[PDB]
Amino acid sequence: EWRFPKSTCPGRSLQKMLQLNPHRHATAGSQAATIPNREPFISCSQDECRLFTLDHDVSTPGAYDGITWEDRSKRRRLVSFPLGSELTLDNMKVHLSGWSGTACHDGKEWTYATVNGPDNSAVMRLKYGDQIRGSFPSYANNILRTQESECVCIDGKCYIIVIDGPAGGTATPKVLVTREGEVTSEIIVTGRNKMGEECSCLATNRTWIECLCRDNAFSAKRPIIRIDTVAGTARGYLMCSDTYLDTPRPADGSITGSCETDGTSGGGGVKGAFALSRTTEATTERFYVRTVSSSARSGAVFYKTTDDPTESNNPLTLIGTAVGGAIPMWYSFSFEIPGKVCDQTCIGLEMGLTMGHQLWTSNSVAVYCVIGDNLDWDSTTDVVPADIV
Amino acid sequence: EWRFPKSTCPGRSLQKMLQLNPHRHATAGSQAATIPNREPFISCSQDECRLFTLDHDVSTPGAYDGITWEDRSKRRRLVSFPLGSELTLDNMKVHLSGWSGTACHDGKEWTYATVNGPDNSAVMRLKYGDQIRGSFPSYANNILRTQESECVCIDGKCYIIVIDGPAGGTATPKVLVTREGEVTSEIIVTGRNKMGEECSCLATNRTWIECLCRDNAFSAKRPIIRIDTVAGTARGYLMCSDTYLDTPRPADGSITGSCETDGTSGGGGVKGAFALSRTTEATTERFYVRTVSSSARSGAVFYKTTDDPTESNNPLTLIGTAVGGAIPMWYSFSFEIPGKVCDQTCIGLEMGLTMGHQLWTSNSVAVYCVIGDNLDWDSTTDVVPADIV
Amino acid sequence: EWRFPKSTCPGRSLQKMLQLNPHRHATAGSQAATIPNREPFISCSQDECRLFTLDHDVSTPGAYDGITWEDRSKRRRLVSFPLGSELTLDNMKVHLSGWSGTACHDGKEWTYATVNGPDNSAVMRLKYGDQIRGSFPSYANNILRTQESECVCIDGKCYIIVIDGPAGGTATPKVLVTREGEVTSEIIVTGRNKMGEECSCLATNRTWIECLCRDNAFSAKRPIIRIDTVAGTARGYLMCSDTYLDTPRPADGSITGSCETDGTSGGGGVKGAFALSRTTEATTERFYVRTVSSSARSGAVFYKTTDDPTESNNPLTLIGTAVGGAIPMWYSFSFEIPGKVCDQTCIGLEMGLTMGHQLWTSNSVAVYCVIGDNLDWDSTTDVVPADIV
Amino acid sequence: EWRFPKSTCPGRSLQKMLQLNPHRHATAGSQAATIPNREPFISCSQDECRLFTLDHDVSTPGAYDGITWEDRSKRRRLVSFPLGSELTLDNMKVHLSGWSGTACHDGKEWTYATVNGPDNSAVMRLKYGDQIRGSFPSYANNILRTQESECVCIDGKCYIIVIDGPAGGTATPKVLVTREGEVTSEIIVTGRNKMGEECSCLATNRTWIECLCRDNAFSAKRPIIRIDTVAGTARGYLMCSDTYLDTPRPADGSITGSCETDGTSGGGGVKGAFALSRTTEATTERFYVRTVSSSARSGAVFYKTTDDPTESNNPLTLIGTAVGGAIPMWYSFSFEIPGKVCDQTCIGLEMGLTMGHQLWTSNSVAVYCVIGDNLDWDSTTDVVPADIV
Ligand SMILES: CCC(CC)O[C@@H]1C=C(C(=O)O)C[C@H](N)[C@H]1NC(C)=O
Ligand SMILES: CCC(CC)O[C@@H]1C=C(C(=O)O)C[C@H](N)[C@H]1NC(C)=O
Ligand SMILES: CCC(CC)O[C@@H]1C=C(C(=O)O)C[C@H](N)[C@H]1NC(C)=O
Ligand SMILES: CCC(CC)O[C@@H]1C=C(C(=O)O)C[C@H](N)[C@H]1NC(C)=O
Ligand SMILES: *[C@@H]1O[C@H](CO)[C@@H](O)[C@H](O)[C@H]1NC(C)=O
Ligand SMILES: *[C@@H]1O[C@H](CO)[C@@H](O)[C@H](O)[C@H]1NC(C)=O
Ligand SMILES: *[C@@H]1O[C@H](CO)[C@@H](O)[C@H](O)[C@H]1NC(C)=O
Ligand SMILES: *[C@@H]1O[C@H](CO)[C@@H](O)[C@H](O)[C@H]1NC(C)=O
Ligand SMILES: [Ca+2]
Ligand SMILES: [Ca+2]
Ligand SMILES: [Ca+2]
Ligand SMILES: [Ca+2]
Repeated sequence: EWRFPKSTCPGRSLQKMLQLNPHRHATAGSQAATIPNREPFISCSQDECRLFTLDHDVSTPGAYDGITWEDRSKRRRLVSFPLGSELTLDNMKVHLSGWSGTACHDGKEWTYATVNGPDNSAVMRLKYGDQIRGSFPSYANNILRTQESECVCIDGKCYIIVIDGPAGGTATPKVLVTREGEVTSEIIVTGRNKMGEECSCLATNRTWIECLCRDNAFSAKRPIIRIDTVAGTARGYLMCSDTYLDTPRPADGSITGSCETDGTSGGGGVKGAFALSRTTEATTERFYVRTVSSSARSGAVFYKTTDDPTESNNPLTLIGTAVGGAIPMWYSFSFEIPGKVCDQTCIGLEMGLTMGHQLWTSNSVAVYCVIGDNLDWDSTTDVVPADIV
Repeated sequence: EWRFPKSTCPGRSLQKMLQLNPHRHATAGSQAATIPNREPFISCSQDECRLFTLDHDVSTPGAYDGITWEDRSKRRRLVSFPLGSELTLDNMKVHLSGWSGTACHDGKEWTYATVNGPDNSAVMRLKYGDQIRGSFPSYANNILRTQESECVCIDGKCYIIVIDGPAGGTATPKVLVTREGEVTSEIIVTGRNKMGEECSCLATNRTWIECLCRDNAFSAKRPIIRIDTVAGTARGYLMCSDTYLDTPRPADGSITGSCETDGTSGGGGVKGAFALSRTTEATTERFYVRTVSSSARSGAVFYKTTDDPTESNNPLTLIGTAVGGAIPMWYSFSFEIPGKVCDQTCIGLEMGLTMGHQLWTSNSVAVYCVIGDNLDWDSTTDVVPADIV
Repeated sequence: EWRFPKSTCPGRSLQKMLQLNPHRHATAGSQAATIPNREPFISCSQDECRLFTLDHDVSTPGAYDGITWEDRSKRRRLVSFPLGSELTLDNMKVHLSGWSGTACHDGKEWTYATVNGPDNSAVMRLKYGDQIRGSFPSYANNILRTQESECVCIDGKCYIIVIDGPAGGTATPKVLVTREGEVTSEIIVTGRNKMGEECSCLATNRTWIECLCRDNAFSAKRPIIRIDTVAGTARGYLMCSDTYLDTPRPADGSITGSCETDGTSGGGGVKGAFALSRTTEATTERFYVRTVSSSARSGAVFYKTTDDPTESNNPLTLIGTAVGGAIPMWYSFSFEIPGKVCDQTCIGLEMGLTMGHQLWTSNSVAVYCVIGDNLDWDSTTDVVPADIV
Repeated sequence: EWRFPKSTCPGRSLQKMLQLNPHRHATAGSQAATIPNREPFISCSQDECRLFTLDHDVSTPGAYDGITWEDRSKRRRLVSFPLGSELTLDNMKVHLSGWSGTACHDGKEWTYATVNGPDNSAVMRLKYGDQIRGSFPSYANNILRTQESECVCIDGKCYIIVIDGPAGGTATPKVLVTREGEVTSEIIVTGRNKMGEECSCLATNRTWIECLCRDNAFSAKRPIIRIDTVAGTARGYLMCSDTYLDTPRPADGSITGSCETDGTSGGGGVKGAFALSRTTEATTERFYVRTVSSSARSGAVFYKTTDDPTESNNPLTLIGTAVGGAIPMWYSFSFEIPGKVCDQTCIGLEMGLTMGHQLWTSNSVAVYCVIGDNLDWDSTTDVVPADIV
């Protein structure tokens, strides 16, 4: 029946699965209608995986594709592609209009959710199968917004992180609990709860969820939100490791104070991601990514730890460079592939492609999953935005 | 087994689902074969929803796409796309040749119906699955024609509204009752029955249907046809609300007389639509659309009422503007999404795109469904027909 | 289990289903890779219908599409499209290389068959599902060739007409009996058996098949082959009606002599087709097509009769003009749509498109099926080959 | 449940199934995004066959397609197409990044495997369904690499040949045994085991596998590896026939010595293939291919034998020329089509297309299967690389 977390498939590192690179096909002479997009992620049912992303109602090449830098507009939609299909117009499936997205399969049907509307009164609508079953209005009237990666479903209920409020100040996230797309309750995030953008969430065992988020205002440490789905409680933490995962960030270990001390810098940030190994009882290893550069969104480096990330300031253990530091690397996202015998968690990388400020913007997506003992290879795009017609 | 009406999913307003906008991809440099079309609608089975429309045997860009303003020709066909697939040549599925269309799923198979033939002796053919099972010839020999939106199936029988006769005078609609596509009986529409074009029909409870139509000759009030599927009877009414829903129309409340008084103006019109909330026993709320302009097909405004629309002259209650008044808005259509637990009704909007009189003509389709408490956002196309190559 | 003939759905005429016209999309500015083809036909399983045709390993527009006039080459393949999908490169499915084709579904799997090889030693291969299960070599070493329309399967065995020998002289057809694609026996055609090209075959009741063929050497009357699948016998006849169905042909009734008298002319011909109404016991009405012109492949006119076509010289009864005489019309083909309650037979029309002798050549396909009481409308292409780029 | 080898369908020769030729559609004026590729092969489940190949993250025509000569890069991926779909961007499905590939279906799910990484530390990852279940690191740190044709699954375990080491010297192959994509054991290849590139493997009966490989360093005779899946043993042999199957090669029979004598030449080679007839007990006939030219990769000639190829020096028996000697012919690959009643083995031919050294490179694929009594026809491409835009 319902999807629930299983022990994960054996693995001790991150190794490459595949890469999608639609705009390799958008050069002079090419014959493809490619889909420029941002905020991609992957979510899976037991039958298939899908690449979800937020489009701009346009293909590249084409006259209208100059709007693809925009965050929010009446053009953007949550769309998806079977995982492994390239991102072309005929392969695209439109789910919901809107400009911030999430999706997750509960074992029976897809829940899709986007936020639509003006900045001061946006509305999240949740589609379950083909019907809009849920609606959740803005509570702080300042850009209601959600994860830009998959939500998590356990035992017929799905858990979605939303936030509303100033991106440069205190903004309190909430956990929405859904059943067939209907919002049946809201869980208050206690503890360290003054920020939490764009959370990447994974089950840590049979009944708990852990989310790795972005503090866009206060800290280069990433917020962590843990959800107890049985008690229906959630608590916020600050990631304690000296290996700070956000971008921009100061030098490792240089934030003086306790785990939950913000640090002097902290403005700005980027969506981050993790993967894990777990039994039905507990998570046994975590895998993290951050940029190569401490100031710019470039490169991707993988790390791992067996420590509890909310309590230990120990540096993370280096796995290696997944994307060279000369290569733009923007968002990363967590996702899980469910299996009949074991589950597998993965990290996806938004390798950004752009012609510059307020010009054409899209990406290539590279996927790494928990398997093996060492990193196998780094990824490139070999797309020069100047060559895109 | 058979499809039948269930109580609807909770909702008190109309909120956006998605939008399809194929000709965003028909600009200079684009690589897409887009399908120009008119009279679109949506119909759903328990397995999927589909966007149906009447094409012109041509894609845009292309040399032959200048015929897309035409109402009737030997080129047009009823075609469809999985809902959410963009309207491109490879995504298209052709069902029947013809120039007026309807379709509906009875729980087992699709019934598709079009009218084909010359104006003075056209024939409706009804396809059930892959076979043509039904045929219904013109009875007034003056452009036999049908709904341009989905028909309604209850307990294995489907109900289709057809009309035949002068578009500028008295033309009597008929209800066709079909079983596996075969026309097994005709129901005479009694009462106010001298007009009734392009009806949008929804079940109002377990056994009754209500259709909101266009009086192209006599009144700015919309005809309403109610069908009792158990008794096998149908009766025509005139919508009584001071908030007249057709275009063109006089000022609200200015038609002097009883509910069924036509009014002085009334020539012309546009296909209209409604949505509803219902139990198994009764409809509890209705949602309506009309243009912003009282004279031109521009804009879309949503309204609601808990009154019986055939008896109450009360103004409808404003929900808000779904399409700004500067934006062409032509047909709207009702449709229903069936669910395992509850059904959901929706309104689709044909946002018209054209280069002018007897020039290239098509649309973008925006979908709003019954959910939530307030309208979330208005829709735009951001397509300039001059940019279409 | 196995497919078998049922009584047909009620109908007394031929009315249009749909039309496919891929090269409407092959004009200046268009964005489609259309598939030029010849010898199209349709065959259906209980799950779907498919348009089969013989391609040339090329799309239009394109530099290599000038070979599309050729009958036989190492380029041609039997390919197919879901019925209603337009004939584009991405929608195409390749089944077998070869230059003469047939296919038919037995209730469990598709049998596909083509002839491949040089003119003097060609080989029919039969594919059952995904495997090549059958092989049948040339027996007269002079262009082994088959129906260019669907074969017929009854009770797990399929029946395929092949011929081999001079196209301008005596060439004896054979009936191949297949089981899971393996040729398990050959049935000798007795009686009037000196010709029989490109047969269109339909079941006439639960256990018999009737094929309407082309005599390319001797007569403007069409050969008819009847197969008794229980006895495993087949006999050839000459169609006796004064309404001669081949092209070219003399004036109606002008062939002096008995039913099987050839007549003075008879050289050349075109593939023809019929449809029918039947019970489980007997065929009750037949529907026929021929060109408008008695000398050129132009136009299509439908006729009907309740007489036995092998014995009665009565003229056929006019139904009407399906394709105007100014419009090229080449092959026609019979096919059957199986249903859960009743079966339906249809005629497809190859509306030919060409730039001239040994230049680009393809078609549009129009489908008419047995339903209703009168012909609804004629078909056009509105494709000017000069406009194809 | 699990896939296992059945007796093969009756057949005594090789006859053509079909051909895929995507770059016929990559000429001036064409509208297709074709996928240039190398190292193609086919593998089948009981539900469908698929054409697998290694792409270059690019379509033709397009600015980036000049890298398609490369063996190994961060661009290449194992991709596939339903067998019979042409090789276009929208039809493509990406499975794994990497630059050497294999795949095989065990009756329940696909196992896909590629090697990814730098030459000195590459890693094979094995994907089972949607999850990466297996990982196998380089053991000789010199281009770990695999078959470039399908692996073989028997009774829930799959068998994959890998090799690692110098391509111009001794390199020891290993048999990987997988279960749901996890590498559960390695089988040591005993006997003549100093080489064995790019093996084409088929079951020879219910429990044994035979692989025909390429010795790139020592001999124009092809290595043969036999696997006993019950004992879990594998042994290497040298093909003994005077009809040497590799390219380049000396004159037939001119290698003096025993079966396992290398011969004086032997440097270089090409992937080869075979097909067979078998019962559940034993293989009864084998079918082989080699080039027409003894020095260049051109043409394809089929042969057959009933001798044991590891012990008999008898010349093989000529079947005939499948690809003329003037036509480039590069890799060939074995594959099997499973059936409900019988299995069928086939040979695929990579008919190479290239603009020259370190320029655009791809292919057409022709398929021949075991059926009939004589070769039916040879294959051509009719693609001139100079015409590709
Ligand atoms: C609105 C604040 C939010 C901070 C997490 O901005 C995000 C930053 C983005 C970024 O830093 O690249 C892109 C996101 N599209 C944007 N989200 C929305 C809903 O606009
Ligand atoms: C024929 C009268 C009918 C009035 C409802 O005209 C409709 C008006 C149209 C319109 O007002 O835009 C477009 C419809 N395509 C047309 N229907 C047909 C069958 O031609
Ligand atoms: C070979 C004789 C046969 C007469 C029925 O020619 C057919 C005539 C054709 C025609 O008259 O248009 C086209 C067919 N493609 C051709 N068949 C083959 C196999 O070449
Ligand atoms: C690396 C040695 C191997 C010899 C079998 O080279 C192969 C030769 C090739 C060839 O001879 O055409 C092409 C293969 N793409 C290549 N394989 C890899 C993994 O690069
Ligand atoms: C999951 O982990 C949480 C946190 O440690 C723990 O409280 C809970 O009991 C665990 N659940 C199970 C089923 O072991
Ligand atoms: C549906 O509504 C009609 C009209 O009010 C009513 O007559 C009928 O009884 C209702 N049906 C059911 C099943 O309640
Ligand atoms: C079908 O028709 C043939 C020819 O008239 C006849 O001999 C046969 O008995 C019929 N079959 C059945 C099942 O009635
Ligand atoms: C398959 O062949 C091998 C080699 O000859 C033989 O040892 C084995 O017994 C055979 N298997 C079966 C099931 O006959
Ligand atoms: Ca930060
Ligand atoms: Ca009116
Ligand atoms: Ca003739
Ligand atoms: Ca060699």
